Amino acid sequence: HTLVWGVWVNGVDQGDGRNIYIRSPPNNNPVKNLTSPDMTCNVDNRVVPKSVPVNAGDTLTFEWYHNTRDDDIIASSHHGPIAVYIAPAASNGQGNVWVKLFEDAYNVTNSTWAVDRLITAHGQHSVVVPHVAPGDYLFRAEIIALHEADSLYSQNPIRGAQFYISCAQITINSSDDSTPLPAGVPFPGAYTDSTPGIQFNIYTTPATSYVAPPPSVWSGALGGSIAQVGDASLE
Ligand SMILES: *[C@@H]1O[C@H](CO)[C@@H](O)[C@H](O)[C@H]1NC(C)=O
Ligand SMILES: [Cl-]
Ligand SMILES: [Cl-]
Ligand SMILES: [Cl-]
Ligand SMILES: [Cl-]
Ligand SMILES: [Cl-]
Ligand SMILES: [Cl-]
Ligand SMILES: [Cl-]
Ligand SMILES: [Cl-]
Ligand SMILES: [Cl-]
Ligand SMILES: [Cl-]
Ligand SMILES: [Cl-]
Ligand SMILES: [Cu+2]
Ligand code: NA
Repeated sequence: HTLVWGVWVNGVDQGDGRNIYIRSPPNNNPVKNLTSPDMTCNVDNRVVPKSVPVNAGDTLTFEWYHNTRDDDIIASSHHGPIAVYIAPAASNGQGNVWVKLFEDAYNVTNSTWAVDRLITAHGQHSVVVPHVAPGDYLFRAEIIALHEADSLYSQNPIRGAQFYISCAQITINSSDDSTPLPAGVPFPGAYTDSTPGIQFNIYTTPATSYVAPPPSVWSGALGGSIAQVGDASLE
């Protein structure tokens, strides 16, 4: 149960974005229905009044929280992967438009899931803004919690993978457009009951065997990481 508070750009806090530049839902409940329009940008998908200006090569950091800013972020138990996608704003997230910029699932050396690393990072994870066409974009951050993913929602609606989905409105100003955005996957649609990583038993299957849901990260992606970039208690 987690939500995005706002973003940082190059280590600078852009301020509380909730219902301002983040298309925030009313609470931290998960989305579970893989075929629902809620998979696109969560349950209150509408244009919000502001959009954060960035340039290609900038570091864009999502900052998540549970109940209040810089709290425990999400239950540590609730192990799973994190991804970030981009699409053009003109789509409103419809169609084959979502391109993957980042993926983290399980790290074998530290024996840590992305969710646990996120807690350590005080809710912060980042992508480097790619060299796409200048214009308006949606960046869709997605956390999948797997604690009930030994079942499928479609078969048992009281269980299933849990999706915490947040869309930020981002305006890319300076960019040479040298890696124009390729075709994307649809949400809903990309994830189905047979997709690797959707149904998994984290209690009995080794984490080293986990495979995150495709698609793979776009070759045009410029980087990203789960790591604290700024201190919320100060800025
Ligand atoms: C899941 O979403 C689909 C598409 O909107 C909808 O038809 C179906 O009723 C939903 N399932 C449940 C259990 O609400
Ligand atoms: Cl959770
Ligand atoms: Cl603020
Ligand atoms: Cl749902
Ligand atoms: Cl709208
Ligand atoms: Cl708060
Ligand atoms: Cl960190
Ligand atoms: Cl149950
Ligand atoms: Cl550039
Ligand atoms: Cl394009
Ligand atoms: Cl679908
Ligand atoms: Cl990472
Ligand atoms: Cu939860
Ligand atoms: Na449940």
